[PDB]
Amino acid sequence: RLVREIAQDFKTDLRFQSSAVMALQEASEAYLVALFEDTNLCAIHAKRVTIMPKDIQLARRIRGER
DNA sequence: ATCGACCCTATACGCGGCCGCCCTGGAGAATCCCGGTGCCGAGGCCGCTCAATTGGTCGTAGACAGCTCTAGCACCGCTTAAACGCACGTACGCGC
Repeated sequence: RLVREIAQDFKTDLRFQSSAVMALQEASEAYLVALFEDTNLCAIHAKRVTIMPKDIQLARRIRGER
């Protein structure tokens, strides 16, 4: 349902193959798991154990995602 | 034998001197601007030629309509796995 909302803002009256949604979910979760790996490394580097929004922002800054 | 007076010493204070801490002017580099100079790369013109242009023919990918058949959407109900909220407290964030 979330992806349907995002697509409605791009083009109206769209249908999705069930395999298209599953592929979107696969790449999304893999991106988020990998991001939390980099996020956890940043938090440990700051002599901390708890992840914080500054850790994710630092990770995406190093990746070049602005 | 005892009391008063005098001298000596210890102590307290009194203020003076010295030190440490807290607030402003000014000195000196390092930077920006500026007018003179000067030089070498930019911008321009010259002329050559090869790539763009043009006119033309042949063919096929593609536009288009027609038909069909998968699968994407809608709906619904039952179960329950999972999600939400609240309570507690301990160990982790962070400030020193």
